[PDB]
Amino acid sequence: GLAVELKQSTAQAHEKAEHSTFMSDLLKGRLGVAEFTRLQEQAWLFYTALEQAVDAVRASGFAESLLDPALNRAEVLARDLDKLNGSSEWRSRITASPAVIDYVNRLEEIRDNVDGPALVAHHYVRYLGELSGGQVIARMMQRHYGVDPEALGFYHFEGIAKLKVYKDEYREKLNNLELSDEQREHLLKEATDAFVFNHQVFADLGK
Ligand code: HEM
Ligand code: NA
Repeated sequence: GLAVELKQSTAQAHEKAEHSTFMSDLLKGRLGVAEFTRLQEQAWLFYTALEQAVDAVRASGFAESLLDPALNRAEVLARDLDKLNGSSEWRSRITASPAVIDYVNRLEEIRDNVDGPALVAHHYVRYLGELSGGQVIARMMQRHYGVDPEALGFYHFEGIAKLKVYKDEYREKLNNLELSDEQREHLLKEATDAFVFNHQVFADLGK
């Protein structure tokens, strides 16, 4: 089933992602709110690009049940960032890192070419990752740095009653998505590429 193959084909990359210098330092309480904020600003840029690609691919009729609009993060993130930065000025001030530029370019390609299987891979990497682990990151931002949970709405999914039931449903949706052999190989390749993009974002953030 595709869910298991996605997990297994990216397991090594997931492990590298848990041990990136920036993300490891952040979660162990060795950085600070400033660094968490920089993370969230870059995330806002790529979630914005991701959600345009989602919208396009959903509109095309591909993977519609998987592409649940309750997952959308960009607007919630912007409200977090308003709280973290003290105003809405950051929107006009932030600049994409080179890795974020590259990720945003790929997401815009996926959007404009309506690359459904690519989009689903990036959807899995982002949303199932935040569904799974985002609770932990949020708890640690609060515990290590005193971030108010009002600035942690990104890690809370309001439209989702029960996360464990949700993740099971999501995996089952992956398992039922009708794909040609070539579309499936592309989806799996793209999931690897999504982690590499993520790894380069964290790399830039630690530099
Ligand atoms: C930032 C880059 C990360 C990405 C893109 C990401 C992505 C993912 C994905 C896609 C899954 C689902 C695996 C599956 O069941 O198919 C997952 C699970 C998980 N993630 Fe990550 N992850 C990242 C970082 C982290 C970090 C730093 C931690 C440690 C706090 C973490 C903790 C976990 C744990 C414990 C699970 C197991 C399932 C669960 O907790 O419900 N992740 N992640
Ligand atoms: Na291209």
